[PDB]
Amino acid sequence: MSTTLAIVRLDPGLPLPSRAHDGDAGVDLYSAEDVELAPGRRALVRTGVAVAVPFGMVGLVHPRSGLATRVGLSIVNSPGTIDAGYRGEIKVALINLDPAAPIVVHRGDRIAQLLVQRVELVELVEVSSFDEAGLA
Amino acid sequence: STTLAIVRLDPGLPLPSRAHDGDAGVDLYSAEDVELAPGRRALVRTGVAVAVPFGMVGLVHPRSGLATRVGLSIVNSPGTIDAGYRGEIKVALINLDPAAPIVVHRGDRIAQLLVQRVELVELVEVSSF
Amino acid sequence: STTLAIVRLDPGLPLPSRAHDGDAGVDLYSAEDVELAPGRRALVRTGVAVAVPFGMVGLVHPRSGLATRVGLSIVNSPGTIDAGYRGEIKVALINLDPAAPIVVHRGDRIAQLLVQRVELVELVEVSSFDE
Ligand SMILES: O=c1ccn([C@H]2C[C@H](O)[C@@H](COP(=O)(O)O)O2)c(=O)[nH]1
Ligand SMILES: O=c1ccn([C@H]2C[C@H](O)[C@@H](COP(=O)(O)O)O2)c(=O)[nH]1
Ligand SMILES: O=c1ccn([C@H]2C[C@H](O)[C@@H](COP(=O)(O)O)O2)c(=O)[nH]1
Ligand SMILES: [Mg+2]
Ligand SMILES: [Mg+2]
Ligand SMILES: [Mg+2]
Repeated sequence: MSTTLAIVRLDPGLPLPSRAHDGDAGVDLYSAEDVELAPGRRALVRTGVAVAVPFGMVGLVHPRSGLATRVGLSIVNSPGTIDAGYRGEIKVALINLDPAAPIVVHRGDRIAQLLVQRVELVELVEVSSFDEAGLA
Repeated sequence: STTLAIVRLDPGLPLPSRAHDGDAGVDLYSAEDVELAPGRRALVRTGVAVAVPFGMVGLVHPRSGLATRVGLSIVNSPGTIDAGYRGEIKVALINLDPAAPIVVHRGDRIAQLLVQRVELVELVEVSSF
Repeated sequence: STTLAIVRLDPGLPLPSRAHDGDAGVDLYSAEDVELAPGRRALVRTGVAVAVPFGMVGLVHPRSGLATRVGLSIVNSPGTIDAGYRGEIKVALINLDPAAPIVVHRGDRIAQLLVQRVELVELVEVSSFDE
């Protein structure tokens, strides 16, 4: 039993991200733009949404496993980390890892998936050494 | 104390195991021999299928030794295994080295599998932040 | 509300810190000056070691700004830091740009460290799944 995730469609022309099956970890995010990535090239692509990740959680942006195999699409900073206080637009750093074939992304194509998990907001405690702290 | 049910689709590989008690992952083996030229990728079978419980997610992470040593990565890292998936775990291996091919043989440890809780949030559209 | 024991192996770097209260990671610093030629990688010392609690995992993620602006990535992203690991955290940086080098300085923020719970699942072999 979870909470909600407040989401804004900055681009009202794209579908609302949704969970394709009940247990699926992620919701698909769409591209708000048309872009062509030549081999080895990247772009920062707008998804047309902003979210409010709850305090104590994190949003995580993962690549889609299909396009990964089929054409080599990946995310430079995978997993992209969406902090709880971030209210800006989610943008995805796509990259074409194929050596030869460009990748054409159309507005409205699914380009990544977004997960939400709890994160432990640890307090760091400096210790002189693991030995002196009893942590061998 | 959670159990992960697992099928050895390939009975000739060892069962994945957790090498030390608190290690986050269990290592997955390759069921095949593959050779990756610089910059090339392959979808490699592990020989196993799993049953990620509802409320959880399976995560396929690259191994650090091979990453540094030969440039071995995973295109879709972290590879996401949904609770509903009962097919074979396949690893989208890639050679990020510019010049040296990567050899993988059957039986090699090619990735690690983590299981975590996931928050199955209900998206609610709102006007603005 | 967890704590994380950390050692500064390199005493001349700032202790990692959490920039804003709910931010998922603490940024890790390079202990070294390296130039990464296009497509090339390097194992970069961060100057710290940690004791990830039992039942948890430390995760090393790339920084998003550097990822776009220059193509800096991490080959084993997300880097997996096991609870029993007491060595130095090292980051496997890789310049995924086709043409421009990346200069990394000592003191630059080069990755972030998240700590999450992990399910230390007991693998149990079955003949088949229930259909
Ligand atoms: O490293 C991986 C990642 C995913 N999958 C399988 C399991 C997922 O539930 C399904 C994902 O398909 P997508 O909807 O992301 O394309 O594929 C794998 O075998 N290995
Ligand atoms: O895939 C990503 C990753 C991050 N960010 C946004 C949200 C983060 O909370 C913020 C700052 O990123 P960093 O400087 O921490 O890496 O950028 C994205 O839009 N997409
Ligand atoms: O980014 C990383 C990833 C791993 N390690 C260390 C810690 C791990 O516990 C150990 C084992 O590596 P793996 O094969 O589990 O990834 O290497 C690092 O210093 N940095
Ligand atoms: Mg999916
Ligand atoms: Mg290990
Ligand atoms: Mg940050």
